[PDB]
Amino acid sequence: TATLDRAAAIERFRRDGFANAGPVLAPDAIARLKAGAERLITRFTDEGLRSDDYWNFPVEGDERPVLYRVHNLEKQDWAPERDLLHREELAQLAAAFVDGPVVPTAYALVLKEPYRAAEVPWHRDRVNVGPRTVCNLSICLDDAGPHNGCLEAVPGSHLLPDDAEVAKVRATGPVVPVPVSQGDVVVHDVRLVHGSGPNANGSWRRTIVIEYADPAAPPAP
Ligand code: NI
Repeated sequence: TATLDRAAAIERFRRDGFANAGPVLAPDAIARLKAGAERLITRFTDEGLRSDDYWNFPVEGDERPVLYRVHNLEKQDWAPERDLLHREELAQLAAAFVDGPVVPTAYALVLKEPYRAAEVPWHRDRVNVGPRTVCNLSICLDDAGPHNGCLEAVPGSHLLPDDAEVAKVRATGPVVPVPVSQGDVVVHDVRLVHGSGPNANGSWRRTIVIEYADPAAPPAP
């Protein structure tokens, strides 16, 4: 029953604030991104690198800390795979969804370690811009679903006023997960109320999040 429907996906972005747009880059490109990502991750996990851009929380006792983000991803040492961040299809996808020219404003690798991943608390990425003005492209380097720690969102919430309290919005709902296959690109409005659950299961969830913005938009506060 599956389909590929870019126009409907843009419509769902406009209406619900998020959409899975399916594959954007050739599978081989996704594969290299994944490899680059893992090389970034193993430095933390296996070789013991600790830096400001490697966001982690500590666990009680024996455990090594849990890595959940690599910040400033475009600055990190992982050329030549890093160059793939700047494939033209990505910004063109974002420009289409948001219906105007865009410039990337932030690059991150977000991560669910196997077994130990925490949730990401509900939030809105930005509210100092109008709806359909700044979006995040989530390039999924893994299969992700509900009990894996995939993205969850409240449909329509990107349209709520700036002063909307995220907790009343989450408690209201509805809350809908966003299942993805490796290669999928999810695009969501920065105003969207969204989070992700914990990863208690044994798989990674690795995602490259790039923020694209109307160049006339004020910067992140
Ligand atoms: Ni977010």
